[PDB]
Amino acid sequence: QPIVIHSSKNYGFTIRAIRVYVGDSDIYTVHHIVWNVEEGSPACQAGLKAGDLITHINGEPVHGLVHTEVIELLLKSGNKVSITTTPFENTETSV
Amino acid sequence: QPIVIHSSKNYGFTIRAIRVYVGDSDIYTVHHIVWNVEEGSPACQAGLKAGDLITHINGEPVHGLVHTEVIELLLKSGNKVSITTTPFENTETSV
Repeated sequence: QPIVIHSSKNYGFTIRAIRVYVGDSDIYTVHHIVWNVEEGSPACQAGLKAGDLITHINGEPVHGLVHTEVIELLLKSGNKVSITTTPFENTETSV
Repeated sequence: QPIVIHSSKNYGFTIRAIRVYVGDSDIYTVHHIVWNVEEGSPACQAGLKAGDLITHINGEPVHGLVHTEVIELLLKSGNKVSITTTPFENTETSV
């Protein structure tokens, strides 16, 4: 962390907005997930993985940003981009 | 596959429903994620992996089922439950 991707075109991945619901409730949290990583791509080489939640692009937090805003961050990045990711699973400890 | 869990009355895992949206649209698909697996439980013993998605319960597909319906499939199950899972893998056939 972060994942550094060097491009010569594209980075080679797609992202999707998700909602994660708790139990049977209507309450959710909003995230951006790496949906697919093309094999042989800079993103694939760099170790970016499908299912990874993105928290930052080039150090900028994606919290509160809508899908198109995140895409825009990736597009203006140009040739090299840094992506901070976190596991998509429970990371907390109960006592 | 599938994961075979040998319970007694708790399997030892938590599930969440997630919505994955297409682009900037309001269209989504639903996925049932293994959110947490309790150490030292039947689910842990069975090798159920947090972060993976449930596709079948005792051979029955979960497409089109909401959270409470997936719960019911698990409750109606006996001591042993077979769960089919898949990781996030959205690789396309590109030529």
